[PDB]
Formats: sequence, structure tokens, C-alpha cells
Amino acid sequence: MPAYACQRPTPLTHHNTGLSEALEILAEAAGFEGSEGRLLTFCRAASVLKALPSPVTTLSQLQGLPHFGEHSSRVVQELLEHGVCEEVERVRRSERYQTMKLFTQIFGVGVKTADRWYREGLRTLDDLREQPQKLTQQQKAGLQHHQDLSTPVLRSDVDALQQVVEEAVGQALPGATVTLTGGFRRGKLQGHDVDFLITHPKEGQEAGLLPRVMCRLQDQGLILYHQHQHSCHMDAFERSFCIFRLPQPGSWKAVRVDLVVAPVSQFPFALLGWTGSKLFQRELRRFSRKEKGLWLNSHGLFDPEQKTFFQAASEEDIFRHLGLEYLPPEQRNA
DNA sequence: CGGCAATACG
DNA sequence: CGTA
DNA sequence: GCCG
Ligand SMILES: O=c1ccn([C@H]2C[C@H](O)[C@@H](COP(=O)(O)NP(=O)(O)OP(=O)(O)O)O2)c(=O)[nH]1
Ligand SMILES: [Cl-]
Ligand SMILES: [Cl-]
Ligand SMILES: [Cl-]
Ligand SMILES: [Cl-]
Ligand SMILES: [Mg+2]
Ligand SMILES: [Mg+2]
Ligand SMILES: [Mg+2]
Ligand code: NA
Repeated sequence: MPAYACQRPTPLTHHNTGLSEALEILAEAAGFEGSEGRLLTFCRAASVLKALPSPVTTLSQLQGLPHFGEHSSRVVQELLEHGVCEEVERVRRSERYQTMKLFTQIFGVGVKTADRWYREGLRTLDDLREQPQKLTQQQKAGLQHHQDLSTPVLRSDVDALQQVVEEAVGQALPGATVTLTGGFRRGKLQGHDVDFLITHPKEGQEAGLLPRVMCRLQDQGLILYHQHQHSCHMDAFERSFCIFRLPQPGSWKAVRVDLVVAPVSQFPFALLGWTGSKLFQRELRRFSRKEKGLWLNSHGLFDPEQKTFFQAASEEDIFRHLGLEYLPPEQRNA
């Protein structure tokens, strides 16, 4: 089993679901406490189990697996012997974990804000709603639409939203393309949002696109919220983090939609980064830097010795530049 | 210990 | 601070 | 928390 997640296929569904889920609780809790190193290790150990070809049924099978030390192995030992891990269960039940999970899952709220609120004594969504003047516009939107944003996004929602975005993008710029990215590109059946990457075959024509797209969506009454970021080789892409009004039979629900626009020259890097998973990209970038001495981000791949950027016409190019066997998106579910 | 992905945007 |  |  190789050490980096980008060196091994990791499918969406696998043979150690229970064990990985327990380790991911501990990762999540580590994050709430500001222990980013511990979070990373628990995430990696969970991912190692996702990549295994069959179920772990005995402690000996952890021998030699990367990222399994005393702590992670104990967790798996307890699950194997008793069906539960007391540490995991204590985390689950704790007021601190449940409140941080509640707060951090609000759009516009991160660990530091959730922690401050917790320390201030706040515990519920209604507690936050009673102090509106303190909230950012993004947080106000996240709270306003919290129930809907907590509802899993389904493939049928994706299909509908893709048609809407394709229509608006096609109205805003002839020849522009829309590519589904994020978790649904990796084969996920449900998600927290829908992510789309937009480009145009003639380099430069994609500039100045999202205000036109957003105007056209607003004119259809589809936009409940959005936050636009202008673009800057480009080292920042134009982006819009949106909440769409999605029609449902006799009603509607709010859905988070992210739009990002890249020049076609950088499209493969953007697609790679935005397709994830988050752990897959952290691992891939770590591998690039530490093993190959190349610096990878959403915009490109830089050789610091030669001081040159790699051109890429595909994700396959990028894996080749890094000396990695190609993994399709469905196997990037680290 | 030194590291842990990435980073301009607002 | 928070965003992908 | 794990790695080197
Ligand atoms: O911290 C991050 C967040 C996201 N990303 C990349 C990978 C992720 O798959 C992609 C889309 O971000 P989302 O927050 O939309 N996650 P994803 O689409 O994978 O799952 P979901 O939207 O269902 O939570 O952006 C990172 O690289 N680092
Ligand atoms: Cl830590
Ligand atoms: Cl899924
Ligand atoms: Cl981006
Ligand atoms: Cl590609
Ligand atoms: Mg997503
Ligand atoms: Mg997203
Ligand atoms: Mg230390
Ligand atoms: Na959040």
C-alpha cells in the first residue's frame, strides 16, 4: 500500500465503511479543536482503509499499513472486538462536538468562528438568529437557507441545475462550455452543492464572464445569494459562490452552486483541483512537492529549478508530469 | 523537530 | 475572518 | 497523529 493517497485508487464505496467512518469522526473532532496535524493523520488512515481490497477483520492486517500507529490501530482494534470505540462514542455524544458540527456546517462559518461562538455560550441556530447584527451577509444567507442546505443534493438536482447553468452560460458567451466537477464528477450520488467549471476554446474570451452569467440567472429569479470573486499565466480564476432557487413540484429548494471560470490553457489544472477529493488534492500536492520537487496548485504546476510552468492539455498530462499512474475521478475518492 | 496543500480574493 |  |  503506497504512502500517498494519490498513488492508489480509492473508490467511492468500499469494504471498510464502518472503520473509516469512525476514524473520520476523530478527524473531524481534531479539526474542531484546532489540531490540524491530528486531523490529517486520521483522514489519511481512514483513506487507507477505503483503498483496501477487502474488509479488515483482524488487528494483524494493519501491520505495515501507512498512517496506522498506536492511536488509529487501537480504534480499529476496539471496533473489531466490541463493535464500538469508546473514544468515538464519547466524541459523538459530546456537547462540544455536536455544537461545533452544527455551527461549522453553516455556510460562512469556519472552525474559528464556531469555536468563538461556542466559548461565548451559544449553542443553537436560534441563538445565532437572535444576534443578527453580528452575522456577515454570507452567514445570514447560510442561516436563512440552512434547512435546505442541509438537505442532500441529488443527481436529479444536478441535472436540472446543469441545464440552467448551461443555458445561462451559453447566453452570456457563445461557445463557452460547462463541465460538472466536484464530488458528482467523482461519482457521488449526493452532495452538499454542485460545482461547475466554465471555459471557452479561444483563450481570453472567457474573461469577464461571470457578471454576465449572474445577470442572466438573476433575470430568471434563480439567484438567492451570491459572492463573486474577480480573476487576477493566471494565478486566480473568476469564481461565484451562489445559492440557487431550484424549482421542485409545487415549491422550490435552495441549493449551493459554485461556478469557476478558467482560461482553456489552465483548464486541466482547474479541473484536477476542483474534482477533488479534498484529501486527494492535499495528497497530490504533497507528493508533487516532496517527492518530485514540483509545486502544484489549481492554476498550474511549477518547476522551481527551471522556473517554468508545465503546459497541460489534459488531466492525463498532469499525472504523467508527476510520474503517477492515471486515476479517473471515480478513483479519487480519498 | 519539522512537516503537514493550496491561495488570491473580498 | 471565510470561500473552492 | 504519524513520519523520517
Ligand atoms: O479545502 C478544500 C476544499 C475544496 N477543494 C477542492 C476539492 C473539492 O472536491 C472541490 C469542491 O469543493 P466542495 O466543497 O464543493 N467539495 P465536493 O464537491 O468534493 O463535495 P461536496 O460539495 O458534496 O461536499 O474543491 C480543495 O481542494 N480544498
Ligand atoms: Cl495537531
Ligand atoms: Cl455518495
Ligand atoms: Cl479556483
Ligand atoms: Cl482534462
Ligand atoms: Mg461540491
Ligand atoms: Mg463547492
Ligand atoms: Mg510536534
Ligand atoms: Na461552514
